[PDB]
Amino acid sequence: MDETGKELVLALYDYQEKSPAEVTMKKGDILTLLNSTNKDWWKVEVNDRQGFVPAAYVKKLD
Repeated sequence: MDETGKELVLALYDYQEKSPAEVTMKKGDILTLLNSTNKDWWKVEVNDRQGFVPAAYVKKLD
């Protein structure tokens, strides 16, 4: 209804993208979940950058 996926996830830990395919996120922020069907790298949209983050770093608000 806005992008390919929502679900909402909560950043537990602060994450600095180590690659341009990753995203920089600060814990406490609520991100949009674009992909959670991947076992390792989830896709989230934060600020204006929608890329990958570690599944173990974000929590399901869903």
